This record gives sequence, structure tokens and C-alpha cells, in this order.
Amino acid sequence: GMNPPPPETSNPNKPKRQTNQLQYLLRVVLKTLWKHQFAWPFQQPVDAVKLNLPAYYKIIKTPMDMGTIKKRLENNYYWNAQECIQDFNTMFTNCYIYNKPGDDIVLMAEALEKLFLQKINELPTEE
Ligand SMILES: Cc1sc2c(c1C)C(c1ccc(Cl)cc1)=N[C@@H](CC(=O)Nc1ccc(O)cc1)c1nnc(C)n1-2
Repeated sequence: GMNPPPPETSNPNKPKRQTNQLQYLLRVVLKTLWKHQFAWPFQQPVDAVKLNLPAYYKIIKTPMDMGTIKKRLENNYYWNAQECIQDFNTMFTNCYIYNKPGDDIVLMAEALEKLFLQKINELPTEE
């Protein structure tokens, strides 16, 4: 079968701006997760064809991954930090929704999410 198109990373119709919080989300949060030993499955959209997961995109109707988030941050796609935080949370949630407790991939997501939470705890005040 086929994969869906990836999430958009550009949209001139969507308002955006740079903020110090979004800068932190790139320089601290994304960078910390991206380098993690368990980042690799999350660095690009799930290829449900090569991974033989034909039900993946029946189950997961809002796909998200850090490759997409990285591009969105580098392109200044977002209006606010909450939009980006939501993309991270959607990514983790998708993994937990599709898979089962204790699966390796869930353990990987949990390791990344722990770090994500530690970093967003110190999101700076907007200025
Ligand atoms: C490139 C990607 S994306 C990505 C993965 C991979 C290999 C990995 C994944 C599984 C284990 C490890 Cl150690 C690393 C990544 N897991 C998939 C889900 C999956 O395929 N599960 C599965 C497992 C065994 C089996 O016989 C049949 C299906 C998944 N579910 N969410 C994501 C993300 N991923």
C-alpha cells in the first residue's frame, strides 16, 4: 500500500512568528531529543509500507514526528510554543496508542518524553 503525504512544514496562509520560547524549543528541546540514542525512529514520518504496518494510518490520524517538528521550527511555522509542544505530545501519544506497553518502541518514546518534560519545565517566560 501507500503512505500518506507528510504533515506540512510550510504554509503561507498560516500565521507565524519567532518567539524566545520557540527558540528554546529548537535550541534546547528539539536538539536534546534529536541527539538521544533512541531518537532515530522519531526523526522522520513512520514509513508504514517498509515497516509493514498497514493499519498504522488507520489508527493514527494525526501523524507527527521530530523531522516534521524540526522543519517547522527551522521554518518558523508556529505562532506559539503551545502549538509546538502539542506536536511533541501528539508524537508520543501516537506511539502509545498504536503499540503496547513494554514494547521497545514505547520504552524509547518514554525515554524521550521524560527528557521533553524536564526541558519544557524550564520553558522561559515570554519576552
Ligand atoms: C523506523 C521506525 S518508526 C517505528 C519503528 C521503527 C523501526 C518501530 C521500532 C520498533 C522497535 C525498535 Cl527497537 C525501534 C523502532 N516500531 C514501530 C511499530 C512496529 O514496527 N512494531 C512492530 C514490532 C515488531 C514486529 O514484529 C512487528 C511490529 C513504530 N511505532 N512508532 C514508531 C515511531 N515506530
